[PDB]
Amino acid sequence: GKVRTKTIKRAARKIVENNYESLKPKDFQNNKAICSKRNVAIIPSKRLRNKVAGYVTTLMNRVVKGPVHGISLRLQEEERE
RNA sequence: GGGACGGGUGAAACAGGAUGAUCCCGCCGAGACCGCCGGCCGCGCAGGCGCCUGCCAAGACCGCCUCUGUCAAUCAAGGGCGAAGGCCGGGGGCUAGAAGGCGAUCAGACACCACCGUAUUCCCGGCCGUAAACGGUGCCGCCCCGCGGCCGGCGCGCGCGUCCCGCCGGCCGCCCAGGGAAACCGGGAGGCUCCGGGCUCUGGGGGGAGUAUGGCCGCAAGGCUGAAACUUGAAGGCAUUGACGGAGGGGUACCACCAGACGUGGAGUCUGCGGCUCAAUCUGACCCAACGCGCGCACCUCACCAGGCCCGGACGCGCGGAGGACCGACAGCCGGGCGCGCUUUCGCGAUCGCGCGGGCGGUGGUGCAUGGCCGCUCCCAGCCCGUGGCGCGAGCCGUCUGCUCCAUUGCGACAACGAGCGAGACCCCGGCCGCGGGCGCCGCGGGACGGCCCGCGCGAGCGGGAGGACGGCGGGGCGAUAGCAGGUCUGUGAUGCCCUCAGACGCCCUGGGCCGCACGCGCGCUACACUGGCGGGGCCAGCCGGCGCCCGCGAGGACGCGCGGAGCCCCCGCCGUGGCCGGGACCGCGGGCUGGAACGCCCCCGCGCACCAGGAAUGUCUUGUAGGCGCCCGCCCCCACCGCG
Ligand SMILES: [Mg+2]
Ligand SMILES: [Mg+2]
Ligand SMILES: [Mg+2]
Ligand SMILES: [Mg+2]
Repeated sequence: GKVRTKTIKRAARKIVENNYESLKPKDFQNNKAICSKRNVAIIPSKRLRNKVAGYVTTLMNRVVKGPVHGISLRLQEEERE
């Protein structure tokens, strides 16, 4: 469906800014594998994992198109001048 | 002139029309009225004031080195003005329109809507003297934050615009202090319990009652003034939370609608519900949220009706007792029956008898004394905490008048910040693939996420196309806070208080009843036929699952072993629109099963009821769904038109 509860959004944001290097803007498989990785997160279920991965994909392609509020993605380097 | 309707309403009907209406144009008559400009403009003591032209008197404001010199403020009595309606006497007569009449609507409608229409509405002369006559705020006078608009007059400045800087006067808006019960006022409702500028009027809980009785005024209608007895415990103001609205604005759902489908209410019958009857026909529940529901009533179950055995009276005190407490029996009757009772005489042995206290038990009452479990509100999306802030306070913000979502699901803001429950997540089932194991298909995992493309949208997210087993909440379970005088004391070693307790409401036996039938209605079943009924044959399921041989038309039965699945449908024939071979209620002979016991259930021959698709009224439903077809379990000695599947 389209139910993106608070948990999904908050978690996706949190795991994104700490892993911009290990993710990509449109893949669902590599994002899914990263979320399955234990060093970054612990998803007690499967469907939760898939939903989180999908929201991450949307979030990251939104970023690449342009900056997103609430994400401290190290962009200070481009704007520190 | 022209030729058929016109008027009026939500829709219509009364009045008008070939004697020419409605409609077009032109002329004539009379009487009202003064439009758009028209306003947080203005004038006036208030009531009130809007055509052109002319006349008469008046008024506030500003400007001033004009005059006088306290001449002032407020007021019983008294005087004058005073909307609309109304009255007297005269004029006038077009619009509207009290009264009246008539058509509709309604149960009624003498009212609201339609049409006709008198007084009145207009002018002169004169009475009346009331209005939510309201700023619901008396008049004179002083001080007082800030910003702004409009009107009239005067002055200053310049770059000369009907510019900007001021003064007086008036009409308005917002507002800091302060005030207040608050709404709110702030050009005071401020400067007041820190409670004294001057004058006048009014009020003292609610009704009775602005009534009675007097007086004055008035043609009248009526106005001014104005009690008591008696009665009563609240009546009122401003504000808060809910509920409600024939209020507005946004959303949503086949227990709502649109489009359609299948039905019920029509008959016969099964079952439950009220009424009648009876010895009894035991009782709970009555809109959704009672009525095949409280899991199949010949005995039990079982409570109710007519009759009878037993004590299974625990445990304590007093007395008595083996020189014999209590308990059983042949014959022969009475008795439904039994040593139940009776005419008698044999037994047994303290396991006790009687009285006084005290127990046990009871489908006995109260569900309006309770627990627990369910139902409903709710096929809902809502509910709250800590710190802080606003209010004397009940309370409010957080917890949203924007955009999305099935969803208080989210985005984005905000005297709020930060959390939590519910929702989702979660659990079971199914569909595709892999590994392993394997008497019998069953254990562990992968897979789908609004992920890709295109359009939009800041964003959350919306529409289309793909590829894919499956595409956007696939079917179920769980189920928030708060609550109902909802149901259950007849589910229980769950229970408070009552009532019964040795002719028992305890327990056990024999019968009867819960099923009786002039009547009203609730869930279902069978049919009304040819898109069919009968006869013969062929053939496939799943929750899951037991069979051979021999008798008998069959239903069933005697023996003996472990083995195993249907209706619709399809093919060939008969019948031929006839209440007929559709339908199978009712009744008359007969054969069997369960059981201690048929009133119960199966089979065979004959008889062959209502019924031609069902009035006012009403229910359910979106894919393997409706509908049609059958098959298993539950309760159960026998039996399913019911219920779960
Ligand atoms: Mg008048
Ligand atoms: Mg007054
Ligand atoms: Mg005082
Ligand atoms: Mg009084």
